[PDB]
Amino acid sequence: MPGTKRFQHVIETPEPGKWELSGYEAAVPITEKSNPLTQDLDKADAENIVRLLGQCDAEIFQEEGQSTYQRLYSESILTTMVQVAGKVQEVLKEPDGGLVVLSGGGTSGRMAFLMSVSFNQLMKGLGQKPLYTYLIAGGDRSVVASREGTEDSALHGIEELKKVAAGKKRVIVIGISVGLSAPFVAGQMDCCMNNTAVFLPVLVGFNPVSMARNDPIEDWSSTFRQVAERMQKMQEKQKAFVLNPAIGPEGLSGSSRMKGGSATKILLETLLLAAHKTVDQGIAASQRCLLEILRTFERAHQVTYSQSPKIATLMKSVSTSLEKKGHVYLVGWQTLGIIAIMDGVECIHTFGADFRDVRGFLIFTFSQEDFLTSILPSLTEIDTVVFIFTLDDNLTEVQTIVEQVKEKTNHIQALAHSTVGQTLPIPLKKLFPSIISITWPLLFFEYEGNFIQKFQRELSTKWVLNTVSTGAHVLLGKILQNHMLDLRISNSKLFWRALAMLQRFSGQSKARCIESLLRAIHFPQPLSDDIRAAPISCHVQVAHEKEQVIPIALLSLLFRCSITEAQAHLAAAPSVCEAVRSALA
Ligand SMILES: CC#C[C@H]1CN(S(=O)(=O)c2ccc(N)nc2)CCN1c1ccc(C(O)(C(F)(F)F)C(F)(F)F)cc1
Ligand SMILES: O=P(O)(O)OC[C@@H](O)[C@@H](O)[C@H](O)[C@@H](O)CO
Repeated sequence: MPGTKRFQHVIETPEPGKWELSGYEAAVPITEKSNPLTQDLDKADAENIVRLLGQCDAEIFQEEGQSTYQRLYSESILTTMVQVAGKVQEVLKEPDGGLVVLSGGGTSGRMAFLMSVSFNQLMKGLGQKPLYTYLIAGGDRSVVASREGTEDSALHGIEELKKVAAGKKRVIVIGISVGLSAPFVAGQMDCCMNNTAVFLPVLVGFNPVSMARNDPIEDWSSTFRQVAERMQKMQEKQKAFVLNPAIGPEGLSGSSRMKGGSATKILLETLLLAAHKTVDQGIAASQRCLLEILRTFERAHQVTYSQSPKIATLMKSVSTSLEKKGHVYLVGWQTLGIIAIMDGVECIHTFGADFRDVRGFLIFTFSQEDFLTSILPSLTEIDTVVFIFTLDDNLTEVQTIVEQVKEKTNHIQALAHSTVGQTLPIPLKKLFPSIISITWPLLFFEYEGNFIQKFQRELSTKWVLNTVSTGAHVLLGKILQNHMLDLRISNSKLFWRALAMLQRFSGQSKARCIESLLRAIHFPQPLSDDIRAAPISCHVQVAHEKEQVIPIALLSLLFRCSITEAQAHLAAAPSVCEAVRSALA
Protein backbone atom coordinates (compact mmCIF):
# COMPACT_ATOMS: atom_id res chain seq x y z
CA MET A 1 0.00 0.00 0.00
CA PRO A 2 1.23 3.63 -0.25
CA GLY A 3 3.93 4.00 2.43
CA THR A 4 4.47 0.31 3.06
CA LYS A 5 7.92 0.35 1.37
CA ARG A 6 8.98 3.22 3.68
CA PHE A 7 7.46 2.15 7.06
CA GLN A 8 7.52 -1.64 6.74
CA HIS A 9 10.61 -2.01 8.91
CA VAL A 10 9.10 -0.08 11.83
CA ILE A 11 8.17 -2.40 14.72
CA GLU A 12 4.49 -2.15 15.80
CA THR A 13 3.60 -0.61 19.10
CA PRO A 14 3.29 -3.29 21.72
CA GLU A 15 0.15 -3.61 23.88
CA PRO A 16 0.25 -2.03 27.33
CA GLY A 17 2.50 -4.23 29.48
CA LYS A 18 4.08 -6.27 26.67
CA TRP A 19 6.93 -3.88 25.61
CA GLU A 20 9.54 -6.39 26.89
CA LEU A 21 7.53 -9.48 25.94
CA SER A 22 6.78 -8.39 22.39
CA GLY A 23 10.58 -8.41 22.00
CA TYR A 24 10.24 -4.68 21.15
CA GLU A 25 12.75 -3.43 23.72
CA ALA A 26 15.27 -6.08 22.77
CA ALA A 27 15.33 -4.50 19.33
CA VAL A 28 15.91 -0.84 20.44
CA PRO A 29 19.51 -0.14 19.64
CA ILE A 30 21.51 0.44 22.82
CA THR A 31 22.27 3.98 21.64
CA GLU A 32 18.59 4.90 21.48
CA LYS A 33 17.54 3.27 24.68
CA SER A 34 16.04 4.98 27.69
CA ASN A 35 18.69 4.81 30.42
CA PRO A 36 16.92 3.30 33.51
CA LEU A 37 19.15 5.42 35.82
CA THR A 38 17.50 8.50 34.27
CA GLN A 39 13.80 7.52 34.35
CA ASP A 40 13.13 10.61 36.48
CA LEU A 41 15.76 12.96 35.17
CA ASP A 42 13.11 15.65 34.67
CA LYS A 43 12.49 15.58 38.44
CA ALA A 44 16.12 15.39 39.61
CA ASP A 45 17.56 18.55 41.20
CA ALA A 46 20.89 19.86 39.95
CA GLU A 47 23.00 17.67 42.28
CA ASN A 48 21.11 14.52 41.32
CA ILE A 49 21.49 15.34 37.64
CA VAL A 50 25.29 15.54 38.17
CA ARG A 51 25.25 12.25 39.98
CA LEU A 52 22.95 10.60 37.44
CA LEU A 53 25.11 11.66 34.45
CA GLY A 54 28.39 10.85 36.27
CA GLN A 55 26.88 7.44 36.72
CA CYS A 56 25.79 7.18 33.06
CA ASP A 57 29.34 8.26 31.94
CA ALA A 58 30.88 5.68 34.30
CA GLU A 59 29.18 2.90 32.28
CA ILE A 60 31.77 3.41 29.59
CA PHE A 61 34.24 1.62 31.92
CA GLN A 62 31.93 -1.03 33.32
CA GLU A 63 32.96 -4.62 32.50
CA GLU A 64 30.99 -7.33 30.76
CA GLY A 65 28.85 -9.53 33.03
CA GLN A 66 28.62 -13.34 32.52
CA SER A 67 24.82 -14.07 27.76
CA THR A 68 25.76 -10.42 27.21
CA TYR A 69 27.29 -7.72 25.00
CA GLN A 70 31.01 -7.04 24.71
CA ARG A 71 32.22 -3.82 26.44
CA LEU A 72 35.37 -1.69 26.28
CA TYR A 73 37.41 -3.89 28.71
CA SER A 74 36.38 -7.15 27.10
CA GLU A 75 39.12 -9.24 25.51
CA SER A 76 37.49 -9.29 22.06
CA ILE A 77 37.50 -5.47 22.01
CA LEU A 78 41.07 -4.94 23.31
CA THR A 79 42.37 -7.61 20.92
CA THR A 80 40.72 -5.65 18.12
CA MET A 81 42.26 -2.43 19.40
CA VAL A 82 45.65 -4.19 19.37
CA GLN A 83 45.33 -5.51 15.77
CA VAL A 84 44.26 -2.03 14.56
CA ALA A 85 47.14 -0.32 16.40
CA GLY A 86 49.26 -2.75 14.40
CA LYS A 87 47.71 -1.84 11.05
CA VAL A 88 48.23 1.83 11.87
CA GLN A 89 51.88 0.99 12.56
CA GLU A 90 52.51 -0.35 9.03
CA VAL A 91 51.38 3.05 7.70
CA LEU A 92 53.61 4.94 10.10
CA LYS A 93 56.57 2.80 8.81
CA GLU A 94 55.73 3.78 5.26
CA PRO A 95 54.46 7.40 5.30
CA ASP A 96 54.92 7.74 1.51
CA GLY A 97 51.48 7.29 0.03
CA GLY A 98 50.06 6.58 3.51
CA LEU A 99 47.03 8.35 5.04
CA VAL A 100 44.75 7.85 8.06
CA VAL A 101 41.22 9.33 7.86
CA LEU A 102 38.89 9.80 10.79
CA SER A 103 35.30 10.31 9.64
CA GLY A 104 31.94 10.84 11.23
CA GLY A 105 28.89 13.08 11.05
CA GLY A 106 27.92 15.58 13.75
CA THR A 107 29.70 14.92 16.98
CA SER A 108 31.55 11.96 15.63
CA GLY A 109 32.78 14.39 12.97
CA ARG A 110 33.83 16.90 15.58
CA MET A 111 35.64 14.23 17.57
CA ALA A 112 37.45 13.17 14.42
CA PHE A 113 38.77 16.68 13.86
CA LEU A 114 40.25 17.08 17.31
CA MET A 115 42.00 13.74 17.21
CA SER A 116 43.39 14.33 13.71
CA VAL A 117 44.92 17.58 15.00
CA SER A 118 46.42 15.93 18.11
CA PHE A 119 48.10 13.11 16.21
CA ASN A 120 49.26 15.58 13.57
CA GLN A 121 50.85 17.69 16.31
CA LEU A 122 52.53 14.55 17.71
CA MET A 123 54.08 13.71 14.30
CA LYS A 124 55.15 17.32 13.72
CA GLY A 125 56.53 17.40 17.29
CA LEU A 126 58.72 14.52 16.02
CA GLY A 127 59.28 16.27 12.66
CA GLN A 128 57.43 13.58 10.68
CA LYS A 129 55.01 14.53 7.90
CA PRO A 130 51.44 14.65 9.24
CA LEU A 131 49.47 11.50 8.17
CA TYR A 132 46.09 12.21 9.70
CA THR A 133 43.09 13.95 8.41
CA TYR A 134 39.41 14.12 9.26
CA LEU A 135 36.07 14.19 7.32
CA ILE A 136 32.86 15.57 8.57
CA ALA A 137 29.37 15.36 7.06
CA GLY A 138 28.89 18.62 5.25
CA GLY A 139 32.55 19.71 4.97
CA ASP A 140 34.81 21.60 7.40
CA ARG A 141 32.23 24.22 8.13
CA SER A 142 30.37 21.38 9.92
CA VAL A 143 33.01 21.20 12.79
CA VAL A 144 31.65 24.26 14.52
CA ALA A 145 28.14 24.34 13.05
CA SER A 146 24.75 22.74 13.87
CA ARG A 147 24.16 20.92 10.59
CA GLU A 148 22.21 17.80 11.45
CA GLY A 149 20.93 17.25 7.85
CA THR A 150 24.22 16.47 6.12
CA GLU A 151 24.81 12.90 7.41
CA ASP A 152 22.08 11.27 5.15
CA SER A 153 24.00 10.94 1.85
CA ALA A 154 26.26 7.94 1.29
CA LEU A 155 27.36 9.44 -2.05
CA HIS A 156 28.43 12.56 -0.24
CA GLY A 157 30.49 10.50 2.24
CA ILE A 158 32.23 8.72 -0.57
CA GLU A 159 32.95 11.92 -2.52
CA GLU A 160 34.70 13.48 0.50
CA LEU A 161 36.64 10.29 0.90
CA LYS A 162 37.62 10.31 -2.78
CA LYS A 163 38.91 13.89 -2.47
CA VAL A 164 41.12 13.39 0.50
CA ALA A 165 42.47 9.95 -0.64
CA ALA A 166 44.09 11.61 -3.67
CA GLY A 167 46.64 9.21 -5.17
CA LYS A 168 47.53 7.74 -1.75
CA LYS A 169 48.71 4.10 -1.77
CA ARG A 170 47.61 2.96 1.73
CA VAL A 171 44.59 4.55 3.42
CA ILE A 172 43.12 3.72 6.82
CA VAL A 173 39.54 4.92 7.16
CA ILE A 174 38.15 5.11 10.64
CA GLY A 175 34.42 5.49 10.21
CA ILE A 176 32.84 6.74 13.38
CA SER A 177 29.12 6.35 13.86
CA VAL A 178 28.03 5.86 17.37
CA GLY A 179 24.68 4.37 16.47
CA LEU A 180 26.25 2.44 13.57
CA SER A 181 23.80 4.64 11.71
CA ALA A 182 25.14 7.51 9.53
CA PRO A 183 24.73 7.04 5.77
CA PHE A 184 27.79 9.26 5.32
CA VAL A 185 29.96 6.60 7.01
CA ALA A 186 28.16 3.58 5.50
CA GLY A 187 29.19 4.56 1.99
CA GLN A 188 32.86 5.13 2.96
CA MET A 189 33.12 1.74 4.58
CA ASP A 190 31.45 0.03 1.64
CA CYS A 191 33.70 1.81 -0.89
CA CYS A 192 36.78 0.74 1.18
CA MET A 193 35.70 -2.86 1.03
CA ASN A 194 35.66 -2.59 -2.76
CA ASN A 195 39.31 -1.48 -2.83
CA THR A 196 41.20 -3.45 -0.21
CA ALA A 197 44.49 -3.14 -2.08
CA VAL A 198 44.37 0.52 -0.98
CA PHE A 199 41.78 0.99 1.74
CA LEU A 200 41.46 -0.39 5.21
CA PRO A 201 38.09 0.42 6.83
CA VAL A 202 37.71 0.40 10.56
CA LEU A 203 34.24 1.07 11.86
CA VAL A 204 33.64 2.56 15.26
CA GLY A 205 30.39 2.79 17.18
CA PHE A 206 28.62 1.46 20.23
CA ASN A 207 25.97 -1.01 19.16
CA PRO A 208 26.39 -4.72 18.49
CA VAL A 209 26.31 -5.24 14.76
CA SER A 210 22.91 -6.89 15.11
CA MET A 211 21.52 -3.52 16.14
CA ALA A 212 23.25 -1.62 13.38
CA ARG A 213 20.91 0.60 11.43
CA ASN A 214 18.90 -1.30 8.85
CA ASP A 215 16.39 0.93 7.08
CA PRO A 216 17.20 1.87 3.42
CA ILE A 217 19.47 4.77 2.59
CA GLU A 218 18.08 6.93 -0.19
CA ASP A 219 21.18 7.16 -2.33
CA TRP A 220 22.60 3.68 -1.51
CA SER A 221 21.58 0.04 -2.02
CA SER A 222 23.02 -1.67 1.08
CA THR A 223 22.10 -0.84 4.70
CA PHE A 224 24.52 0.02 7.60
CA ARG A 225 23.81 -3.41 9.08
CA GLN A 226 24.89 -5.11 5.87
CA VAL A 227 28.02 -3.18 5.52
CA ALA A 228 28.93 -3.76 9.14
CA GLU A 229 28.18 -7.49 8.86
CA ARG A 230 30.47 -7.77 5.80
CA MET A 231 33.26 -5.89 7.61
CA GLN A 232 33.04 -8.37 10.47
CA LYS A 233 33.43 -11.28 8.03
CA MET A 234 36.54 -9.49 6.63
CA GLN A 235 38.02 -9.04 10.08
CA GLU A 236 38.86 -12.76 10.28
CA LYS A 237 41.32 -11.99 7.44
CA GLN A 238 42.36 -8.62 9.00
CA LYS A 239 41.14 -6.56 6.03
CA ALA A 240 38.41 -4.75 8.00
CA PHE A 241 37.70 -4.16 11.65
CA VAL A 242 34.64 -3.32 13.70
CA LEU A 243 35.23 -1.78 17.13
CA ASN A 244 31.90 -1.71 18.86
CA PRO A 245 31.81 -1.94 22.66
CA ALA A 246 28.53 -1.39 24.45
CA ILE A 247 28.69 1.62 26.75
CA GLY A 248 24.97 1.55 27.80
CA PRO A 249 22.36 4.14 26.88
CA GLU A 250 22.83 7.89 27.02
CA GLY A 251 21.43 9.64 30.08
CA LEU A 252 19.46 11.74 27.56
CA SER A 253 18.00 9.07 25.28
CA GLY A 254 19.74 9.04 21.91
CA SER A 255 21.96 11.99 22.80
CA SER A 256 25.11 10.42 21.38
CA ARG A 257 27.08 13.66 21.62
CA MET A 258 27.57 12.65 25.29
CA LYS A 259 28.79 9.16 26.13
CA GLY A 260 29.16 8.42 22.44
CA GLY A 261 31.47 11.34 21.76
CA SER A 262 33.43 10.58 24.99
CA ALA A 263 33.89 6.90 24.32
CA THR A 264 35.01 7.74 20.78
CA LYS A 265 38.01 9.74 22.15
CA ILE A 266 38.79 7.26 24.88
CA LEU A 267 38.77 4.46 22.43
CA LEU A 268 40.64 6.06 19.53
CA GLU A 269 43.20 8.22 21.44
CA THR A 270 44.20 5.12 23.45
CA LEU A 271 44.68 3.02 20.35
CA LEU A 272 46.52 5.47 18.18
CA LEU A 273 48.70 6.75 21.07
CA ALA A 274 49.66 3.12 21.78
CA ALA A 275 50.53 2.70 18.11
CA HIS A 276 52.85 5.71 17.96
CA LYS A 277 54.44 5.27 21.39
CA THR A 278 55.19 1.60 20.61
CA VAL A 279 56.61 2.05 17.05
CA ASP A 280 59.53 4.17 18.23
CA GLN A 281 60.35 1.46 20.82
CA GLY A 282 60.25 -1.24 18.07
CA ILE A 283 57.72 -3.12 20.21
CA ALA A 284 54.26 -4.36 19.07
CA ALA A 285 51.32 -2.68 20.79
CA SER A 286 49.93 -4.94 23.59
CA GLN A 287 46.72 -4.96 25.70
CA ARG A 288 48.98 -3.91 28.55
CA CYS A 289 49.94 -0.63 26.78
CA LEU A 290 46.26 0.02 25.92
CA LEU A 291 45.11 -0.76 29.45
CA GLU A 292 47.49 1.79 30.98
CA ILE A 293 45.85 4.44 28.87
CA LEU A 294 42.27 3.24 29.48
CA ARG A 295 42.80 3.14 33.21
CA THR A 296 44.20 6.65 33.04
CA PHE A 297 41.03 7.72 31.22
CA GLU A 298 39.00 5.89 33.87
CA ARG A 299 40.79 7.89 36.68
CA ALA A 300 39.98 11.06 34.81
CA HIS A 301 36.28 10.33 35.23
CA GLN A 302 36.84 9.88 38.98
CA VAL A 303 38.99 13.02 39.19
CA THR A 304 36.41 14.93 37.17
CA TYR A 305 33.25 14.08 39.12
CA SER A 306 34.89 14.52 42.56
CA GLN A 307 34.24 18.18 41.74
CA SER A 308 30.48 17.38 41.51
CA PRO A 309 29.07 20.08 43.86
CA LYS A 310 30.83 22.93 41.98
CA ILE A 311 29.61 21.37 38.70
CA ALA A 312 26.04 21.32 40.11
CA THR A 313 26.34 25.03 41.13
CA LEU A 314 27.61 26.14 37.71
CA MET A 315 24.69 24.19 36.26
CA LYS A 316 22.33 26.21 38.46
CA SER A 317 23.92 29.52 37.31
CA VAL A 318 23.64 28.48 33.61
CA SER A 319 20.05 27.46 34.13
CA THR A 320 19.15 30.79 35.81
CA SER A 321 20.73 32.94 33.06
CA LEU A 322 18.58 31.04 30.57
CA GLU A 323 15.57 30.95 32.82
CA LYS A 324 15.68 34.77 32.84
CA LYS A 325 16.61 35.43 29.24
CA GLY A 326 20.33 35.95 29.32
CA HIS A 327 23.23 34.25 27.67
CA VAL A 328 26.09 31.95 28.55
CA TYR A 329 29.55 32.39 27.21
CA LEU A 330 32.20 29.70 27.36
CA VAL A 331 35.60 31.22 27.12
CA GLY A 332 38.52 28.92 26.68
CA TRP A 333 42.01 28.56 25.31
CA GLN A 334 43.43 26.35 22.65
CA THR A 335 41.71 22.99 22.42
CA LEU A 336 39.45 23.52 25.40
CA GLY A 337 38.11 26.64 23.70
CA ILE A 338 37.08 24.55 20.69
CA ILE A 339 35.42 21.95 22.90
CA ALA A 340 33.49 24.90 24.39
CA ILE A 341 32.27 25.95 20.92
CA MET A 342 31.33 22.39 20.13
CA ASP A 343 29.27 22.15 23.25
CA GLY A 344 27.39 25.35 22.67
CA VAL A 345 26.58 24.76 19.03
CA GLU A 346 25.26 21.27 19.94
CA CYS A 347 22.64 22.87 22.22
CA ILE A 348 20.96 24.43 19.17
CA HIS A 349 19.80 21.13 17.72
CA THR A 350 19.89 19.16 20.92
CA PHE A 351 17.57 21.56 22.78
CA GLY A 352 16.08 23.86 20.14
CA ALA A 353 18.17 26.57 21.74
CA ASP A 354 19.18 29.82 20.01
CA PHE A 355 22.98 30.09 19.28
CA ARG A 356 23.39 32.92 21.77
CA ASP A 357 22.00 30.80 24.65
CA VAL A 358 25.27 28.88 25.18
CA ARG A 359 27.95 30.18 22.81
CA GLY A 360 31.64 29.19 22.57
CA PHE A 361 34.82 31.21 22.14
CA LEU A 362 38.52 30.45 21.46
CA ILE A 363 41.38 32.88 22.31
CA PHE A 364 33.92 31.94 17.32
CA THR A 365 37.70 32.42 17.33
CA PHE A 366 37.89 35.93 18.88
CA SER A 367 41.30 37.37 19.96
CA GLN A 368 41.90 39.13 23.34
CA GLU A 369 41.07 42.80 22.60
CA ASP A 370 38.54 41.72 19.90
CA PHE A 371 36.44 39.91 22.54
CA LEU A 372 36.77 42.96 24.85
CA THR A 373 35.80 45.42 22.07
CA SER A 374 33.14 43.19 20.35
CA ILE A 375 31.48 40.94 22.97
CA LEU A 376 32.26 42.57 26.34
CA PRO A 377 29.66 45.38 25.63
CA SER A 378 26.82 42.84 25.17
CA LEU A 379 27.01 41.40 28.75
CA THR A 380 24.47 41.93 31.59
CA GLU A 381 23.63 41.33 35.31
CA ILE A 382 21.75 38.07 34.52
CA ASP A 383 24.32 36.39 32.17
CA THR A 384 26.93 33.69 33.00
CA VAL A 385 30.56 33.46 31.78
CA VAL A 386 32.69 30.36 32.14
CA PHE A 387 36.44 30.49 31.82
CA ILE A 388 38.30 27.37 30.81
CA PHE A 389 42.05 27.10 30.72
CA THR A 390 45.03 25.35 32.24
CA LEU A 391 47.68 26.97 34.41
CA ASP A 392 50.00 26.53 31.44
CA ASP A 393 47.90 28.86 29.23
CA ASN A 394 49.02 32.57 29.43
CA LEU A 395 47.09 33.73 32.46
CA THR A 396 47.90 37.45 31.82
CA GLU A 397 45.53 37.19 28.86
CA VAL A 398 43.05 35.53 31.24
CA GLN A 399 43.07 37.85 34.28
CA THR A 400 42.48 40.83 31.92
CA ILE A 401 39.37 39.40 30.32
CA VAL A 402 37.98 38.31 33.66
CA GLU A 403 38.87 41.61 35.35
CA GLN A 404 36.86 43.39 32.69
CA VAL A 405 34.01 40.81 32.42
CA LYS A 406 33.70 40.78 36.21
CA GLU A 407 32.40 44.35 36.19
CA LYS A 408 29.63 43.81 33.66
CA THR A 409 28.67 40.25 34.91
CA ASN A 410 29.38 38.87 38.44
CA HIS A 411 28.01 35.33 37.57
CA ILE A 412 31.43 34.18 36.40
CA GLN A 413 32.89 30.75 37.40
CA ALA A 414 36.00 28.95 36.06
CA LEU A 415 37.43 25.60 34.96
CA ALA A 416 41.13 25.28 35.38
CA HIS A 417 43.35 22.28 34.89
CA SER A 418 46.76 21.94 36.64
CA THR A 419 49.57 19.50 37.32
CA VAL A 420 49.70 19.09 41.22
CA GLY A 421 51.56 21.96 42.99
CA GLN A 422 51.03 24.59 40.38
CA THR A 423 49.50 27.64 42.11
CA LEU A 424 46.96 30.07 40.90
CA PRO A 425 48.68 33.51 40.46
CA ILE A 426 46.90 36.39 42.22
CA PRO A 427 46.00 34.89 45.71
CA LEU A 428 43.12 37.33 45.18
CA LYS A 429 42.35 35.19 42.09
CA LYS A 430 38.95 35.42 43.59
CA LEU A 431 37.83 36.76 40.97
CA PHE A 432 37.06 33.01 41.32
CA PRO A 433 36.43 32.31 45.04
CA SER A 434 35.25 28.71 44.46
CA ILE A 435 36.98 27.75 41.23
CA ILE A 436 36.68 24.31 39.70
CA SER A 437 40.34 23.46 40.03
CA ILE A 438 41.06 20.14 38.40
CA THR A 439 44.44 19.04 39.58
CA TRP A 440 46.09 16.12 37.74
CA PRO A 441 48.60 13.64 39.24
CA LEU A 442 52.09 13.45 37.81
CA LEU A 443 52.01 10.93 34.93
CA PHE A 444 55.12 9.81 33.00
CA PHE A 445 54.94 10.95 29.36
CA GLU A 446 57.66 10.81 26.74
CA TYR A 447 56.11 12.67 23.78
CA GLU A 448 56.90 16.34 23.63
CA GLY A 449 53.43 18.02 23.88
CA ASN A 450 52.47 15.56 26.74
CA PHE A 451 49.54 14.22 24.75
CA ILE A 452 47.99 12.10 27.50
CA GLN A 453 47.67 15.25 29.57
CA LYS A 454 45.90 16.96 26.67
CA PHE A 455 43.50 14.01 26.15
CA GLN A 456 42.80 13.84 29.91
CA ARG A 457 41.89 17.47 30.03
CA GLU A 458 39.83 17.63 26.83
CA LEU A 459 37.73 14.67 28.00
CA SER A 460 37.31 16.13 31.48
CA THR A 461 36.23 19.50 30.06
CA LYS A 462 33.86 17.67 27.66
CA TRP A 463 32.31 15.82 30.57
CA VAL A 464 31.92 19.09 32.47
CA LEU A 465 30.35 21.19 29.77
CA ASN A 466 28.11 18.34 28.47
CA THR A 467 26.75 17.75 32.00
CA VAL A 468 26.32 21.46 32.59
CA SER A 469 24.71 22.40 29.24
CA THR A 470 22.47 19.36 29.38
CA GLY A 471 21.53 19.70 32.97
CA ALA A 472 20.75 23.42 32.70
CA HIS A 473 18.08 22.55 30.07
CA VAL A 474 16.55 19.64 31.98
CA LEU A 475 16.11 22.04 34.91
CA LEU A 476 14.04 24.37 32.66
CA GLY A 477 11.44 21.51 32.24
CA LYS A 478 12.41 21.04 28.58
CA ILE A 479 13.02 17.26 28.76
CA LEU A 480 10.31 14.64 29.23
CA GLN A 481 11.31 11.81 31.58
CA ASN A 482 14.71 11.19 29.86
CA HIS A 483 13.56 12.05 26.31
CA MET A 484 13.69 15.25 24.23
CA LEU A 485 10.21 15.03 22.72
CA ASP A 486 10.10 18.42 21.02
CA LEU A 487 13.08 18.04 18.74
CA ARG A 488 13.52 19.41 15.27
CA ILE A 489 13.35 16.69 12.60
CA SER A 490 16.45 17.52 10.50
CA ASN A 491 17.54 14.10 9.34
CA SER A 492 16.10 10.59 8.90
CA LYS A 493 17.29 9.21 12.24
CA LEU A 494 15.54 12.05 14.01
CA PHE A 495 12.42 11.36 11.94
CA TRP A 496 12.58 7.76 13.19
CA ARG A 497 13.25 8.87 16.77
CA ALA A 498 10.16 11.11 16.63
CA LEU A 499 7.94 8.31 15.35
CA ALA A 500 9.26 6.06 18.14
CA MET A 501 8.46 8.68 20.76
CA LEU A 502 4.94 9.04 19.40
CA GLN A 503 4.44 5.25 19.73
CA ARG A 504 6.00 5.14 23.19
CA PHE A 505 4.07 8.08 24.72
CA SER A 506 0.67 7.41 23.04
CA GLY A 507 0.68 3.60 23.09
CA GLN A 508 -1.23 3.72 19.81
CA SER A 509 -0.51 1.89 16.62
CA LYS A 510 2.27 2.57 14.18
CA ALA A 511 -0.18 3.58 11.46
CA ARG A 512 -1.89 6.08 13.71
CA CYS A 513 1.44 7.52 14.85
CA ILE A 514 2.79 7.72 11.30
CA GLU A 515 -0.38 9.39 10.12
CA SER A 516 -0.49 11.92 12.89
CA LEU A 517 3.22 12.74 12.28
CA LEU A 518 2.90 13.13 8.56
CA ARG A 519 -0.22 15.29 9.03
CA ALA A 520 1.64 17.55 11.55
CA ILE A 521 4.62 17.83 9.20
CA HIS A 522 2.70 18.59 6.02
CA PHE A 523 -0.24 20.57 7.43
CA PRO A 524 -2.08 22.37 5.85
CA GLN A 525 -1.77 19.79 3.01
CA PRO A 526 -3.75 16.53 3.68
CA LEU A 527 -2.27 13.10 3.33
CA SER A 528 -2.12 12.20 -0.38
CA ASP A 529 -0.81 8.84 -1.49
CA ASP A 530 2.33 10.66 -2.85
CA ILE A 531 3.11 12.09 0.56
CA ARG A 532 2.56 8.74 2.23
CA ALA A 533 4.91 7.17 -0.26
CA ALA A 534 7.47 9.95 -0.30
CA PRO A 535 11.10 9.25 0.76
CA ILE A 536 11.92 10.18 4.31
CA SER A 537 13.98 13.18 3.06
CA CYS A 538 10.83 14.86 1.77
CA HIS A 539 9.37 14.71 5.27
CA VAL A 540 12.63 15.89 6.88
CA GLN A 541 13.03 18.85 4.52
CA VAL A 542 9.54 20.09 5.43
CA ALA A 543 9.53 19.32 9.22
CA HIS A 544 12.99 20.80 9.47
CA GLU A 545 11.37 24.23 8.95
CA LYS A 546 8.58 23.99 11.53
CA GLU A 547 8.07 24.22 15.32
CA GLN A 548 6.41 21.91 17.82
CA VAL A 549 5.82 19.27 15.13
CA ILE A 550 6.16 16.37 17.51
CA PRO A 551 4.13 17.79 20.37
CA ILE A 552 1.27 18.65 17.91
CA ALA A 553 1.36 15.12 16.53
CA LEU A 554 1.14 13.66 20.00
CA LEU A 555 -1.70 15.89 21.07
CA SER A 556 -3.66 15.02 17.93
CA LEU A 557 -3.28 11.37 18.87
CA LEU A 558 -3.96 11.67 22.58
CA PHE A 559 -7.05 13.87 22.10
CA ARG A 560 -7.97 11.76 19.05
CA CYS A 561 -8.46 15.06 17.25
CA SER A 562 -7.36 16.86 14.05
CA ILE A 563 -4.18 18.93 13.52
CA THR A 564 -6.43 22.02 13.41
CA GLU A 565 -7.87 21.12 16.85
CA ALA A 566 -4.48 20.18 18.35
CA GLN A 567 -2.73 23.40 17.25
CA ALA A 568 -5.52 25.54 18.66
CA HIS A 569 -5.27 23.64 21.93
CA LEU A 570 -1.58 24.25 22.11
CA ALA A 571 -1.84 27.99 21.46
CA ALA A 572 -4.39 28.04 24.31
CA ALA A 573 -2.05 26.37 26.75
CA PRO A 574 0.45 28.26 28.96
CA SER A 575 3.34 26.28 27.44
CA VAL A 576 4.29 23.41 25.13
CA CYS A 577 5.49 21.37 28.17
CA GLU A 578 2.30 21.94 30.20
CA ALA A 579 0.14 21.18 27.18
CA VAL A 580 1.94 17.87 26.59
CA ARG A 581 2.49 16.83 30.21
CA SER A 582 -1.14 17.51 31.22
CA ALA A 583 -2.49 15.84 28.04
CA LEU A 584 -0.43 12.84 29.00
CA ALA A 585 -1.95 12.95 32.52
C1 LIG B 1 10.86 4.03 14.71
C2 LIG B 1 12.14 3.68 15.32
C3 LIG B 1 13.20 3.42 15.82
C4 LIG B 1 14.51 3.11 16.44
C5 LIG B 1 15.60 3.14 15.31
N1 LIG B 1 15.66 4.46 14.65
S1 LIG B 1 16.69 4.41 13.41
O1 LIG B 1 17.02 5.80 12.96
O2 LIG B 1 16.02 3.60 12.37
C6 LIG B 1 18.12 3.60 13.91
C7 LIG B 1 19.21 4.31 14.40
C8 LIG B 1 20.33 3.62 14.84
C9 LIG B 1 20.33 2.23 14.79
N2 LIG B 1 21.38 1.57 15.21
N3 LIG B 1 19.26 1.54 14.32
C10 LIG B 1 18.17 2.19 13.88
C11 LIG B 1 16.13 5.46 15.60
C12 LIG B 1 15.17 5.57 16.78
N4 LIG B 1 14.69 4.29 17.34
C13 LIG B 1 14.08 4.37 18.56
C14 LIG B 1 14.30 5.44 19.42
C15 LIG B 1 13.70 5.51 20.67
C16 LIG B 1 12.81 4.55 21.08
C17 LIG B 1 12.07 4.61 22.42
O3 LIG B 1 11.00 3.71 22.36
C18 LIG B 1 12.98 4.28 23.61
F1 LIG B 1 12.28 4.33 24.73
F2 LIG B 1 13.44 3.05 23.49
F3 LIG B 1 13.99 5.14 23.72
C19 LIG B 1 11.41 5.99 22.58
F4 LIG B 1 10.56 6.23 21.56
F5 LIG B 1 10.72 6.04 23.72
F6 LIG B 1 12.37 6.91 22.58
C20 LIG B 1 12.58 3.50 20.21
C21 LIG B 1 13.20 3.41 18.97
O1 LIG C 1 27.68 9.08 15.34
P1 LIG C 1 26.19 8.92 14.96
O2 LIG C 1 25.43 7.88 15.74
O3 LIG C 1 26.34 8.56 13.44
O4 LIG C 1 25.46 10.26 15.21
C1 LIG C 1 25.91 11.32 14.41
C2 LIG C 1 25.17 12.58 14.71
O5 LIG C 1 23.75 12.41 14.32
C3 LIG C 1 25.25 12.81 16.21
O6 LIG C 1 26.61 13.00 16.61
C4 LIG C 1 24.39 14.00 16.52
O7 LIG C 1 24.85 15.04 15.65
C5 LIG C 1 24.49 14.43 17.95
O8 LIG C 1 23.77 15.67 18.04
C6 LIG C 1 23.75 13.48 18.83
O9 LIG C 1 23.64 14.10 20.14
